[PDB]
Amino acid sequence: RPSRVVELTDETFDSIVMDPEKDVFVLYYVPWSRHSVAAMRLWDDLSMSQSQKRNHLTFVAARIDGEKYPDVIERMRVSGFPTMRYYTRIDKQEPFEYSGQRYLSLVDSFVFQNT
Repeated sequence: RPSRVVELTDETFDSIVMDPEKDVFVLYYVPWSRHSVAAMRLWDDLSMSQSQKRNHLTFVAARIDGEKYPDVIERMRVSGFPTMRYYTRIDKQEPFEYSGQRYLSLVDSFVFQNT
């Protein structure tokens, strides 16, 4: 699909997610799960939707493979997959957790409400 999602690693995670000029919505996934696959597609679509909205220069959709980077899953206190947390410009230490249904319109509305 079209995507502008950034694939993180343990080396690049803080530089992208904790950037104070960006509002960064992170998907933590494991690739062998169908639910995480679904969430990956949603994240591609979220990246494209946000690229056409007013916050396109500050919003970043990013993802990290928790099987490949269990260090990050431990450091960020993620306890299952998929997990979606929004690390806004000012709120890097108490990100907003998305627990709603996994459809683009609802995730776009959570972005707008929490930015």
